[PDB]
Amino acid sequence: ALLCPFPATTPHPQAAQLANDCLEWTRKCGLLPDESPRTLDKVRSYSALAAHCYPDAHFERLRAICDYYSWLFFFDDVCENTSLNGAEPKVVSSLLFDVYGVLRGHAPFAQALADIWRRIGDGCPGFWRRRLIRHVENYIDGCVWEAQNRQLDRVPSRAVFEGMRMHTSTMYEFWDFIEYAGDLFLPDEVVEHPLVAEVRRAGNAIASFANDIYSLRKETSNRDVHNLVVVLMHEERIELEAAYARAAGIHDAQVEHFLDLVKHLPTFSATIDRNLARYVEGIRIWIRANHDWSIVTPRYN
Amino acid sequence: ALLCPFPATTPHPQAAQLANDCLEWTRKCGLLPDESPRTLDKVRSYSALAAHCYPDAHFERLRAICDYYSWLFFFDDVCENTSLNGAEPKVVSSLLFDVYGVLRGPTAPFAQALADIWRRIGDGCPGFWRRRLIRHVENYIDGCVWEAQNRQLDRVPSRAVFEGMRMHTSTMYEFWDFIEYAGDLFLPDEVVEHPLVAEVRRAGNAIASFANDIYSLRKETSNRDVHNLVVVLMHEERIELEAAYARAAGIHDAQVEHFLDLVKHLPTFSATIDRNLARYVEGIRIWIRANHDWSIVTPRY
Ligand SMILES: [Mg+2]
Ligand SMILES: [Mg+2]
Ligand SMILES: [Mg+2]
Ligand SMILES: [Mg+2]
Ligand SMILES: [Mg+2]
Ligand SMILES: [Mg+2]
Repeated sequence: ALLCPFPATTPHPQAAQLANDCLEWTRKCGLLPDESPRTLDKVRSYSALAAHCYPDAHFERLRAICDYYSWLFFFDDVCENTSLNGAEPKVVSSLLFDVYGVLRGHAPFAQALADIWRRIGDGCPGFWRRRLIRHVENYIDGCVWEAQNRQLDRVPSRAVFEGMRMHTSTMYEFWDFIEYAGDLFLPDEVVEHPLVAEVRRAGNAIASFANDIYSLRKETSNRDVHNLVVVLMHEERIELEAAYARAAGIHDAQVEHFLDLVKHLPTFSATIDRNLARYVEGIRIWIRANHDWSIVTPRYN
Repeated sequence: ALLCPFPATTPHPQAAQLANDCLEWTRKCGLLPDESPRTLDKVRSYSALAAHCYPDAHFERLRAICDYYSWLFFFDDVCENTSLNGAEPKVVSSLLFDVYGVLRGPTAPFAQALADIWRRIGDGCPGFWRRRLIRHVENYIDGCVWEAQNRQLDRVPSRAVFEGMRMHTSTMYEFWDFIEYAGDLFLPDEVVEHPLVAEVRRAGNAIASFANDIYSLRKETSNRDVHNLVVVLMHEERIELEAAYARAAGIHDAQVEHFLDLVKHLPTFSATIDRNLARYVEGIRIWIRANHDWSIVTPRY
């Protein structure tokens, strides 16, 4: 039902082993809420997503990303539930900063994140580490804002939600990981160039709004409001199906916008231009992978 | 210092009478905190800004816009002081929604004065434009409640989150809306929401807002406020003030160059719409230069 003009890509050749190793790591780190087939299948699903998003990565880099996918799904759920079940924003803030603090210098999640970070950190330069950390700090701010909305029993206005969703989605982190997974790093002058930044935002919006459309049933069952469809219903005073259609239109316009923008990328140098082209291709791969996965993942379905 | 590539324009020829009339309206409505000459000169200065920002508007439209400039300065200051002096976000939210609720109809000096402005503006605009303005007001309210959140939590927001929220707290999207009202030429939703046009609107918002942060830093820090690009840079990048001014100027200048490029590739819609879009973009240019010339000399900063 959504515009997805990007072709599918063969997943990483070691996808099966990746899922097995990742599941064992999540268990050993104590991150599984239970050992039901539903829970284990979800972890296997996240690992399938990772293997389709970064199909050309060296195995051990993909393994670290894969661990982060599962770690983040679980910890974001913990932080969401903390807020949904009535915690003050200060408590949500303390939880996030306490766990993510290991990126600069605590229950199951701090130690497990430190383990991921030790492996990723060894394969990346400082300027990229600061870039990822900033995107994490952006996400934390976005999550504390969500917690404030819940404390105030508020549905955010659409323009503000769409902006903040770019942070809560963590997709900027997963663009960062395109560089890590390919071992091809872009200088700040490139990713911060306003045209490239708008490409990154558009791809974020495509993936995040697709997630919203497909994750709507789960989030509404959870009494959560941070979903483009719910936000559209409240702002425009429309019913669910009409809001789905508006959300799809917004998604599709971002797709068209992305495709236009990437035809007019700024130029820097033969080497940087080639790395930027691989980075943008990585975003295209991620978008299609996310699209196909969202339709079938048991997390939403 | 800051890049301003947009030539200046003569102000509205009735600028002097406009300032006199606006001051008398501001006094009659009871919005003046006191009758000192520096308070009165602030109103005169904001009316001078209005007369430079919409120099071709019919006088009665410019007059309503002018009353809103001064109304907004005073009321935004009341909301800032409410939060700076310890109010919980819910109190800030209630103050804002109670006063701005009159944009939807009759429901305090500020609410009555806003209703008077809105009665006049509404008589000269279609419904879709009124909803657009009201939505941008609601975005700004969300932005202000978020600032109150940060102050309650003693948080300096990370830069990317601040820059996105600053687009709403600046109210510049409302003043782009007023370009349509001032010229009595209204763009359909499909045009202003087109992602390329939206990015033009955002870039212009950033140019004006980040210039305002740079020039309005000395007074915002004497107010114990952190919602300023320069301060946000110091905390995020761990740099000293002059370095942060330099970074902020570079970010401003990159948005300017981005804007200059984007407006050469506007989408086409129809004969009349394209003509009106060209006037709208030119209005943003006029506004940006008018704001630049005024910010350097205004008593407010
Ligand atoms: Mg979430
Ligand atoms: Mg979630
Ligand atoms: Mg979701
Ligand atoms: Mg303000
Ligand atoms: Mg202010
Ligand atoms: Mg300011």
